[PDB]
Amino acid sequence: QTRDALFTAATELFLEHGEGVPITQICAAAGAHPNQVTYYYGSKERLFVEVACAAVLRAGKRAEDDAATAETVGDYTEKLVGSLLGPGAPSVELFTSAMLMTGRRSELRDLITDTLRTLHSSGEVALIRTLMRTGWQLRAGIDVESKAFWSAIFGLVIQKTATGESFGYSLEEAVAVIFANLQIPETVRNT
Amino acid sequence: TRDALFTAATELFLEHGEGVPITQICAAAGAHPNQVTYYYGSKERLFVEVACAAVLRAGKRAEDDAATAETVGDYTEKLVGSLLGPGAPSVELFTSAMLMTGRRSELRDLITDTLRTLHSSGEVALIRTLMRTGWQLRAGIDVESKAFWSAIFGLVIQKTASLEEAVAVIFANLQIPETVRNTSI
Repeated sequence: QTRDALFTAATELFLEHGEGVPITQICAAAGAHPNQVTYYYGSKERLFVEVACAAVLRAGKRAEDDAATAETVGDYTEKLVGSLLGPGAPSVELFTSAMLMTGRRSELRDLITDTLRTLHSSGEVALIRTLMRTGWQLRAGIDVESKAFWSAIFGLVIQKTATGESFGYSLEEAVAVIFANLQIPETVRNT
Repeated sequence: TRDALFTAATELFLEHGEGVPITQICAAAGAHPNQVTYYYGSKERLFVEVACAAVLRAGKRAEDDAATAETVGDYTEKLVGSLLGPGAPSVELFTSAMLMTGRRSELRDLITDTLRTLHSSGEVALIRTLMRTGWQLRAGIDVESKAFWSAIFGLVIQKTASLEEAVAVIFANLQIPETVRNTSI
């Protein structure tokens, strides 16, 4: 309720400006008292990590969702990768910032690790299954193929944002690296 | 003694990340806080400079560590083993530096120069590794170098919260056949 008001304001402000957004500005945005932050989240860092985790989960589902809408397979893949690298990029990028700032606070590491396992499960059952059932051959076990897909996504988002989408990491170029990683036969793509 | 600063900042950054206070760096190096504005202009520019140097140092260490490999797959294990092992802190710092550029040209230009170095050296190591084998990479050498580094940055960041898995990732993304992996170098 105020929980939700905080979460939304936090989400918008963090996605735009990163972890340095003062709490008072989130609270001003939410119509919340700074006390509700400590009540609902225990700390700013914990709000930030939860926001970052929900953002990337929601980004991954949006990509999978937008990909399910249509055949073809080449097109499912373009849609899925194009979503994560384009409109979902600030969410992936926040979650990368979150993974970097959680050294050893176990609270907080557990949110990260749970989020990572879910992204990786999600990739086995959406992308990698979409490929296998339409003809594509695993090069490694399905778990590893999901992780190869996700760590590419993380590294492409990071370098794309740092380079300002150039020096080899424009949107088109980053999409093409995922295509080269998957090397999906033309016949499979046309399904 | 820019270098006292650079040295102290590199150890403290590597260990604790960008939040290390600049006085703490100045106390480790016996410099005065003025010296940082002098030689670097900002703490962030010093941070970015240190992280850029650290990751280059890590890549050179990785190539050193892999230079005695006997086979392509041996080579890859040592290369990756090094970036995700001894070099992981330096890679993690450079990945932090990439996320904080804040659109500042002085900072982006350091990052992009450094990425270009890594990637060009990656193209060169890739082709030099595979020379003997008569096996040809599946996509363009430039695309392969990006796929290597994107994997590496994306893996190192996770470990932060398995080398066998990491090597298998590189193997898959590149589709290097088993017999190529076993081919001598």
